[PDB]
Amino acid sequence: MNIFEMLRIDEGLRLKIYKDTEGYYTIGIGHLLTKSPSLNAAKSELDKAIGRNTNGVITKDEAEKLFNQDVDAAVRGILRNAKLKPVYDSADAVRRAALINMVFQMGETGVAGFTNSLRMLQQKRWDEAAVNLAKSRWYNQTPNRAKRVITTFRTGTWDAYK
Ligand SMILES: [Cl-]
Ligand SMILES: [Cl-]
Repeated sequence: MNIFEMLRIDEGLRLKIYKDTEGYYTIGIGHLLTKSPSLNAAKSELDKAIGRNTNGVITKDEAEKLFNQDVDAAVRGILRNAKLKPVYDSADAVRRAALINMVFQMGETGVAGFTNSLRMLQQKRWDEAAVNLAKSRWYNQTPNRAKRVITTFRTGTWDAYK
């Protein structure tokens, strides 16, 4: 199992513009287009990301291509973050994956927010972290996804996703 297959599971794959759990215009494998309410704003951003006149519809390959960039960007965004980086370097491979997932979902910023959870992960206090991670709007809005991610942090294995 790796980050890609993990995020593909959590994010899905949709070839036509859609609105995410949050109501955001999305496409492909969890690619957020805009938080704007405008559909047009959406298709514009899409056209811009793809480099062609889409009419809100993309190919498989195109989704996978936005997918690689966005995983790249999430990683980059961890290794660039004074707060994240230390946690990520402290962790084992599986748990690095779980961190990336969160960062792909919620943004670097979003995650850098979890001060206490982070310190917890850094310390390798798995059970505690998991209960702190759980007291969050993230958990209460996307509980099954969240549970997947927290289990992964707890266990350091891919069970949740098998
Ligand atoms: Cl882009
Ligand atoms: Cl969920």
